[PDB]
Amino acid sequence: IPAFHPGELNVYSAPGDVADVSRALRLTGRRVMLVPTMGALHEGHLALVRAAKRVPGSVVVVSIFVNPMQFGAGGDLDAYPRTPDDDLAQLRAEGVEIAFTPTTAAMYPDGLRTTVQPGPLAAELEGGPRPTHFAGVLTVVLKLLQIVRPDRVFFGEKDYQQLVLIRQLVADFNLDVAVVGVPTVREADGLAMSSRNRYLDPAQRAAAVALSAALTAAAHAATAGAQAALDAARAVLDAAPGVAVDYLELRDIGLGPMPLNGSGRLLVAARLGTTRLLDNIAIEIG
Amino acid sequence: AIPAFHPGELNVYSAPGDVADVSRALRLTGRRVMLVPTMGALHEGHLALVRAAKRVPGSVVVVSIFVNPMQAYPRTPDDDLAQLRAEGVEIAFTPTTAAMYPDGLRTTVQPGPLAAELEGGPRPTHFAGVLTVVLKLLQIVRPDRVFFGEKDYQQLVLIRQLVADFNLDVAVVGVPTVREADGLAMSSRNRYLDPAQRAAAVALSAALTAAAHAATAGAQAALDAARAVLDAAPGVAVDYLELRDIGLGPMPLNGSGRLLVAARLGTTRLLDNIAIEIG
Ligand SMILES: CC(C)(C)[C@@H](O)C(=O)NS(=O)(=O)OC[C@H]1O[C@@H](n2cnc3c(N)ncnc32)[C@H](O)[C@@H]1O
Ligand SMILES: CC(C)(C)[C@@H](O)C(=O)NS(=O)(=O)OC[C@H]1O[C@@H](n2cnc3c(N)ncnc32)[C@H](O)[C@@H]1O
Repeated sequence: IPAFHPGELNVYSAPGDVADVSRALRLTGRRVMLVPTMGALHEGHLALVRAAKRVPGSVVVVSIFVNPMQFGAGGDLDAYPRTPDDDLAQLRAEGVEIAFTPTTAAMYPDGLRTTVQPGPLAAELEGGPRPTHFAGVLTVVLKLLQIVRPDRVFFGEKDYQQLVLIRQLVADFNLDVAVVGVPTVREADGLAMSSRNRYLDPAQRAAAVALSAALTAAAHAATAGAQAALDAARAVLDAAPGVAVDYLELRDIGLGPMPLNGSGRLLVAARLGTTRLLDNIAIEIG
Repeated sequence: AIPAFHPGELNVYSAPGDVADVSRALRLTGRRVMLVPTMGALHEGHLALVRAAKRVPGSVVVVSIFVNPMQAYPRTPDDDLAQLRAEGVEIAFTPTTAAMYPDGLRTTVQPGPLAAELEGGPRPTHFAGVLTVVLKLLQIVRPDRVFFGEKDYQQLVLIRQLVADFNLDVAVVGVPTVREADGLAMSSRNRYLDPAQRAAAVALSAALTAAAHAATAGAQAALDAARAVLDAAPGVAVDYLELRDIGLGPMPLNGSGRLLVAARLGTTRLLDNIAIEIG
């Protein structure tokens, strides 16, 4: 056990350090909350932090780790935004007591050896062109969960497929953690907050409102049925200058091997220049 | 409410949630939870693991009995439970397949490359099944220590890889192989051997022990000694005979290693392995 000062941000890099502190905290009755991130923190991440913080007796651990395993080769890893100074400043301002900032060597001392193989969902949507991406995500989240052993772990609805996959991980491996989904944080015009939004120039930023406009239009059109919802979204995306749609799909809420009934999720991915944006929304049919 | 637990009696649980709750409750009361994963049909080899678990001060012993479809096998539940009662084991965990896999096979563990080697030759998905079910059992029971036999050495090493790679907070304890009077490693498969096969089967252990003593003369002497012993036996189809380092990487020039053999006698496949010190 190393030093933990309450009411202050404590930064630990060694997995053993945070594990020891987490264990000590949990044994004195504090409930440990985990918020996994890759840093470059914005208000969307802070929504998860605040959700963690309101759990009574909670101590909040925010992990910051840009996980190489979930990146495909081709510059994405090097290009991921890194603003560590701002990140830690934001955590202090939010009254977070623990930041976990491990090294790549500490997380992957043996390279890729034992890993998590996700179910068939990982091959679809985001995983279509990136068939190893979610194995990266599930592997690192499993490790983080084992290191920190939180009572609850927090994920954004922003990455809805990721959230679904984490619930599968938790169910399928009998993990003793509650997964808390947190609603998507949006800019004033509807644009879902993302560390990638910084790559939109003013014109592309203008056009990007089309993703959330399309989804919200769909959600209201859905009283008229699925075809109406999808065609409303398509019309909006089609009206938008320089938006190239990768996919627009309406699925059951579990995204799994079940047909759409009363409750669905509409998911979109689109490119604005080289920037790929995602958004999704709850859809109720009829 | 925590499920009923009767100290000093064998308490049997089939629901994962029940064993999980009892385990958590017990650890809070100052017990150290010991897990011994098995597939039932228990013999003295399995009981050696039980006895290792039992001697830890403060122990409560959890023996799981579960035939993992992912990795007909003998099934004697009444008899198994009686053996555990006779050993003073307080918890048996006996889940159904549906309880262990309520959503079928979905998220699984993918082992590292060692899983494709040795036993993974004939059964390239076997260790994925093993690591998946062991990970689940570890998360359900959350033991302080988990016990595995040196009998399945490759399994044991792979479980150490699992634990290190996923940052699992459990100590893995390897338990020495229990052997019949002539050296044959104990296994439920031994009873399938006919008299001539059973007599020939002694060559696996004889070959390994000969090798371990021949090892003062170096690695090649150790291997040649083992091959000679196996070559003296009729009807023993050697699948592999390999000297590796203790983590089953390539054998160093000197130091500690493991010699592993597998062979087929008729339709029965037998395994054995032994510690080797080179020079
Ligand atoms: C292995 C990790 C799970 C750490 C990685 O894959 C990851 O997603 N990293 S992340 O830094 O991009 O996001 C961290 C968490 O913040 C969530 N998040 C992001 N933007 C928003 C938003 N606008 N509103 C609500 N929630 C949001 C996101 O869904 C995720 O759960
Ligand atoms: C997923 C499981 C780990 C439950 C499964 O793969 C398995 O190995 N099941 S098992 O019933 O075949 O073995 C249970 C345990 O007993 C151990 N074992 C068996 N025979 C001996 C022996 N003769 N001497 C010492 N130890 C022995 C074996 O290595 C394993 O750790």
